[PDB]
Amino acid sequence: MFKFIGCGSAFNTRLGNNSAYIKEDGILFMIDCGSANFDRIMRSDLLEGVEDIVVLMTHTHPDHVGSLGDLIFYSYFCMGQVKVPNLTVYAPYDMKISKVLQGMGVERECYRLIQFDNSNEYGFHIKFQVVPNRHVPELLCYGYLITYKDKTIYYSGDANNISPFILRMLEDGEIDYFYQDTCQADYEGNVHLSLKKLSEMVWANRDRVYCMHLDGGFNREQAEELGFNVVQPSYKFMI
Amino acid sequence: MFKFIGCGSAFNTRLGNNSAYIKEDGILFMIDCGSANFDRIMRSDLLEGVEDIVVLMTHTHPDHVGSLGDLIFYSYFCMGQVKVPNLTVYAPYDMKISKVLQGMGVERECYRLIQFDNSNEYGFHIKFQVVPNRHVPELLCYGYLITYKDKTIYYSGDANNISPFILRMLEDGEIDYFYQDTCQADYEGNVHLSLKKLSEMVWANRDRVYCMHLDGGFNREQAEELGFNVVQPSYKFM
Ligand SMILES: [Zn+2]
Ligand SMILES: [Zn+2]
Ligand SMILES: [Zn+2]
Ligand SMILES: [Zn+2]
Repeated sequence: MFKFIGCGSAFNTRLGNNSAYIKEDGILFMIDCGSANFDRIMRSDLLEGVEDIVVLMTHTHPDHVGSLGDLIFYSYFCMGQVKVPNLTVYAPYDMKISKVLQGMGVERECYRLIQFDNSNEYGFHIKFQVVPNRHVPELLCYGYLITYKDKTIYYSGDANNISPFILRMLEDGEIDYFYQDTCQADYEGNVHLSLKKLSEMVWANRDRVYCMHLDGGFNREQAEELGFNVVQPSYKFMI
Repeated sequence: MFKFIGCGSAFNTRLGNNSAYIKEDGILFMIDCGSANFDRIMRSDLLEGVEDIVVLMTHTHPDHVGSLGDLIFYSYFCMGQVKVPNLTVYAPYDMKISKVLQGMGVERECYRLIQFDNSNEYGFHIKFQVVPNRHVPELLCYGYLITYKDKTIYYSGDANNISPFILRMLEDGEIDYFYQDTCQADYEGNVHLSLKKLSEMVWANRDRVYCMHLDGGFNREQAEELGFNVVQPSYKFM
């Protein structure tokens, strides 16, 4: 169901920062807004015809929150009714997203913030359920089970593992689209899931698995040979 | 003395975020590192041959700090000796830059931090003196008087005023390069200095004044008619 504003790892900025979106009925829904991505959005026509923006947060690394404040300010000052919020951030309460934004001078008057512990929701309807994922110990990091147009989508966020319960859902056909942070590098303490490990953990329904957050060394040919899909920025974001 | 990685206002991202630099003797010195700019830097050869990075901070708006953490991580993990700090951040103590960086998961082990109240410094030699400036009520914001290769540089940061002592220095010929946040809009409570106000405040040495942080509406032809210079990204970034 998802298209991508960006799909690279933090240093692979030619693909943009990893961020998926849905645009429908004047609503722009996106997961994360990394440092590189506000400029990509502004150079595209993605915001044309958009009445309301919704941003769902996975964690606050710079390649996931670094330009959210730019987008908040732009939507507040320049979109629709000037100086009225038209962007809603959704985040787990424990992430303390407002404190991160306030550190950059982004105050609550500029956006709407909906926080939750377990789940929440936003003709456009979307639901999401938190899946805490391990990534770095410095930050609380999340993926999500997302329900949209009667499809079930798993979106890992940045993650170096997959819960056995989520794997079982995928194996049993209960996840229609499975977006997974995957990297080529394979090493102890990896903060991302290697392609090798992904191939060891998923045998069934590989055709529903989409590798994202791709590092510069990522071997797309090998990923496809194994039966996985590899995401790329949407054609809107490619020359 | 300065070249620019970017020179736009927050929404004018085709010019990049406002950030000046010097690259000399394996040292890359930059003022701020806004969200848009790590990608600009990575697409260029700016980091080629660089041994040490120094970032001086004016304030922590997203278009000034949003990708500093990306650059810290890249320099720590990918430049030179892997997992040894490559980058030194300079900031006034009151800015609390480490708390901002910690919020994005950027820990103190990944960079060197030098904080000060009044002044500090870094073959390559550079000195800076803090100039507190008004900009927004949410943040403590600063410009700087910078000494480099026997030239005196004023760099406003984001600012909606010029301190009288800095104006006098400019009028008296004591500032060689005067970089000023300037915008076209002119309104009560403006968080930047309008071109109109700049023209009312500065009469002598306008030829040493460089308008930066340019908004999408900025009238470069009018600024040049008034005798000011207009900054642009260095050709490396165009
Ligand atoms: Zn990431
Ligand atoms: Zn991350
Ligand atoms: Zn600014
Ligand atoms: Zn600012």
